Amino acid sequence: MIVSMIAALANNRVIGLDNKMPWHLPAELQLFKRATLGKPIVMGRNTFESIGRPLPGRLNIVLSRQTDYQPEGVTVVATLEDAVVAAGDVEELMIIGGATIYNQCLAAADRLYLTHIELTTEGDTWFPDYEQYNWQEIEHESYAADDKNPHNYRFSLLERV
Ligand SMILES: NC(=O)C1=CN([C@@H]2O[C@H](COP(=O)(O)OP(=O)(O)OC[C@H]3O[C@@H](n4cnc5c(N)ncnc54)[C@H](OP(=O)(O)O)[C@@H]3O)[C@@H](O)[C@H]2O)C=CC1
Ligand SMILES: CN(Cc1cnc2nc(N)nc(N)c2n1)c1ccc(C(=O)N[C@@H](CCC(=O)O)C(=O)O)cc1
Repeated sequence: MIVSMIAALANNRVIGLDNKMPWHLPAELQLFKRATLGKPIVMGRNTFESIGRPLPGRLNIVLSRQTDYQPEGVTVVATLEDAVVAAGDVEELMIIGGATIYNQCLAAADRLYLTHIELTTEGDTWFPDYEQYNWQEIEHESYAADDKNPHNYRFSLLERV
């Protein structure tokens, strides 16, 4: 099983503000969907609340230590190890956030699916400093701003070296 993390970063690795993402960029969610459909997705409790529903076409695994926390349509696990057990023998597990989960799983990640957005915005959550490790890019895509998406963004799939 490949352990992958997927995130969208504005400048200075900002990923979140006030439990939402501080930009309007609907097409980027389509990128997220293409990259995660058919795979188990593992997330922290705040990220689940931010999404607001189980996502279709994916096994939704949510981390919480709250013993009575049990949203419909997701599997709640109390440890990372248990998340990995729920994911089963699949090709690739996708960690979809948020900061605390990214922090705990970075050292173990085989791939990062990063979208970089050309935007300086204030944050209260940041992606980890992945650049402390070595990576090679194995896929990439560029997306210039258009009438529905006001910022340039690009995709980079990194593999740990
Ligand atoms: N730009 C992007 O790509 C993304 C941005 N985001 C943003 O990230 C932010 C959310 O990140 P953050 O606040 O760090 O929260 P998370 O989504 O990482 O949720 C953290 C919660 O998960 C639970 N938890 C964490 N680690 C463990 C563990 N090892 N075992 C069991 N439970 C655990 C705890 O919940 P409990 O207290 O219930 O135990 C904890 O408070 C939001 O602003 C969101 O919009 C999120 C995803 C993608
Ligand atoms: C807040 N959030 C988390 C989120 C958003 N963008 C990301 N973007 C990247 N690149 N990586 C992430 N981990 C990521 N996570 C959300 C919110 C909504 C939907 C959502 O409704 N997505 C639909 C597609 C969009 C839609 O249905 O309107 C899907 O099927 O994946 C997903 C993630």
